[PDB]
Amino acid sequence: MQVHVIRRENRALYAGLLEKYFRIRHQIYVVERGWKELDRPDGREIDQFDTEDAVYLLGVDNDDIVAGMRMVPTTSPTLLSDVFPQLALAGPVRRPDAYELSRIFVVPRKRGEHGGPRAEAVIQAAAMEYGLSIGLSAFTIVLETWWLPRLVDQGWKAKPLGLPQDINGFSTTAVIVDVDDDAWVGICNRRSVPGPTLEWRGLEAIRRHSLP
Ligand SMILES: CC(C)(COP(=O)(O)OP(=O)(O)OC[C@H]1O[C@@H](n2cnc3c(N)ncnc32)[C@H](O)[C@@H]1OP(=O)(O)O)[C@@H](O)C(=O)NCCC(=O)NCCS
Ligand SMILES: Nc1ncnc2c1ncn2[C@@H]1O[C@H](CSCC[C@H](NC(=O)/C=C/C2C=CC(O)C=C2)C(=O)O)[C@@H](O)[C@H]1O
Repeated sequence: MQVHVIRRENRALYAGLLEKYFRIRHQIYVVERGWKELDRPDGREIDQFDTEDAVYLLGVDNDDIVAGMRMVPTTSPTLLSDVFPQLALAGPVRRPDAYELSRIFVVPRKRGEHGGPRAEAVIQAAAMEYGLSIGLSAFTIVLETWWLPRLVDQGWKAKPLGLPQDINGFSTTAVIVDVDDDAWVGICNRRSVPGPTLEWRGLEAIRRHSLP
């Protein structure tokens, strides 16, 4: 899988893939998960946090989107700040060095064991790769509570920001995850991800830091 960084500065280069992306999200979230609340008239699954400040990581395999991740700066409106503030006791995280992760998916074809590293593992490793590249110290996540043992198992250190709550019938919690060398090297080692997978097409102006 090839993981493309898509952001404000190179969005123009990815118009076609982004069109396909918002459609895939309809299938994954509205159709498969049955999250009818996210349905929209034109059939795209796009919400209030799909803005120019968002960063997408899109995994592409044999011309198809097979995995995805959305990242929103915590200085911008987030799911935590604007939709689920009650999940963080002290208040929303609003830090220049923290991003909120959302809309993680792998298409059915790439779930579980196939070729080498699991797509699930590659997209999450790519998230940490991005964070380390731009010098983030944390990722926030509003997530279903079944993620918690998975985050432990892949080597991440996720601290809860509050108590779990039932949202839309299911237990949900907000966490803050450390972004550091161990977080990335950890998943890579535990999941057989061969280090860097990110593409930075048209992003030559953006400085990043050497990966460990
Ligand atoms: C979450 C996801 C990336 C996991 O992919 P994967 O780990 O490669 O493969 P699977 O889907 O088989 O999931 C493996 C395990 O994760 C857990 N899991 C995955 N989806 C789950 C759900 N909706 N509810 C509860 N547990 C779930 C289960 O323990 C599952 O094993 P089991 O079904 O044998 O019990 C994938 O299922 C997906 O893309 N789902 C739709 C998007 C989504 O729900 N994302 C979170 C909200 S943004
Ligand atoms: N705009 C939105 N308004 C209102 N509601 C919304 C909006 N959007 C989504 N909901 C709803 O949020 C609920 C709880 S789930 C919390 C949000 C969820 N993200 C993760 O799980 C991240 C995992 C994750 C990410 C990275 C990882 O590495 C591991 C797990 C998501 O992006 O949909 C669901 O019932 C949705 O219907």
